[PDB]
Amino acid sequence: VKKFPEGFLWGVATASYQIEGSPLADGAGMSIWHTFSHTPGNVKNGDTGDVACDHYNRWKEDIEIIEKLGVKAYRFSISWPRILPEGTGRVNQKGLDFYNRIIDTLLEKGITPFVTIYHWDLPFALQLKGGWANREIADWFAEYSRVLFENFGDRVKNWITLNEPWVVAIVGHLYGVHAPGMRDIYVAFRAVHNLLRAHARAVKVFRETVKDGKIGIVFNNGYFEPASEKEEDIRAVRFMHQFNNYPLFLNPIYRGDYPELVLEFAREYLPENYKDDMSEIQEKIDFVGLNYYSGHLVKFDPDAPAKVSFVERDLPKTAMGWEIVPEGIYWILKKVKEEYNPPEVYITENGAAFDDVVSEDGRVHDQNRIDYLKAHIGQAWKAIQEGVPLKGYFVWSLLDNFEWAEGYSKRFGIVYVDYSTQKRIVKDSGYWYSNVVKNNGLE
Ligand SMILES: N=[N+]=NCCCCNC(=O)[C@@H]1[C@H]2[C@H](O)[C@@H](O)[C@H](O)[C@@H](CO)[C@@H]12
Ligand SMILES: [Cl-]
Ligand SMILES: [Cl-]
Repeated sequence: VKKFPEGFLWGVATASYQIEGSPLADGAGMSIWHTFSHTPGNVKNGDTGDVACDHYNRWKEDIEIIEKLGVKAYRFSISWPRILPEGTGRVNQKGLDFYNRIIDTLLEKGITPFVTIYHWDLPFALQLKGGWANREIADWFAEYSRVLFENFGDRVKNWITLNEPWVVAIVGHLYGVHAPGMRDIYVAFRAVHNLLRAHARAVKVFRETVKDGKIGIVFNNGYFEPASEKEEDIRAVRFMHQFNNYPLFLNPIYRGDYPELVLEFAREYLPENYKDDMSEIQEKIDFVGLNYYSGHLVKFDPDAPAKVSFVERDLPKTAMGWEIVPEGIYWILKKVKEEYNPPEVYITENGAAFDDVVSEDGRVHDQNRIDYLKAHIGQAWKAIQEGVPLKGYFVWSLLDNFEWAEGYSKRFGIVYVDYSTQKRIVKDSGYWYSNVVKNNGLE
């Protein structure tokens, strides 16, 4: 038996573009994901978020799935261009009406909402003016954040500013694989900096607008291990963890500068007087959300950019090709405790894509996702026993959804979605997870 502490929060998560559909309904502006996904070559099979799971219409059913399973929290995101179609200015009252209903229904069913302000659907109008690359995004971001705090902050007490600013900056502006689809390292390191400026302004504004709330920020994390015991590979790891994981952002938030290795690689790519913004950046946060999926073996390589390369291993992998290493989640949780000692941590997303099929019985037998989930939950349990202040754990995702540049070829849900019909079927992992929730852990 591995029983979690009293009042531990068991959650599921989603993001707005991945599940809602109806991106230009009821007054909404275009986002950078509507434009990107409508560009040929960007997304496998030419999928887009145009219909998705049609949550825009099916929300009440989907809430009803959460309640029926007895899951107690629900992290979802808010689409900025549904709220402000031009990014700033006139409010789209029908965008508010969409989220108010959701939120009211969660509250009447006893489900604690956790709201992500930004999970990648930047308004297109703001992209035309530089998007994340423009220092003025901090002000666009605060204006937008305040509309949300003012309209929902009476009922929503648990807030996340950014989902995975590493991904927004680096995948969106250096690799060019996510919206806005750009490949320029100098812009990329501007976006990193500006996401920090933006976060910190929203938290400021949070303190002036919400009573009795908590506000945090979410980071992607991988478990980097070294390829040999060479000090060069052990240093490859130190760089990967500083660059790709939470420190890239927590060194500034808790220390007042970028991490050391990061600065060795990149000082030239960051704005001139970047350090002048650091004081404002240390606006006090209430928690750290960690997202965790996979592990990577890493070596020093001088040919490679940033002098590091990945090394394939023969471990089980998911449909994404992600090596499954459940002790990574224990390690990231001990390390964030040891490094920056935040007063509260959540696991804001953990889960896995496998090629789910429906059987002749009309069920989805996904023991592969149960195995994955059990091993990670057991590992998180162990981190709590060792003193990590882990307050909750959210499964990515409630529903099969639009998996970014992968389209609908990758199914991460605990609820199967037939896209022909929009039928929801609860997977075996959904039923399992429901009993984890009931028993407050593993049995
Ligand atoms: N090198 N490197 N890092 C690249 C991998 C970073 C992890 N982030 C993501 O892929 C997105 C994040 C998002 O919250 C969610 O909307 C996505 O559905 C999941 C993907 O299943 C994860
Ligand atoms: Cl528009
Ligand atoms: Cl600028």
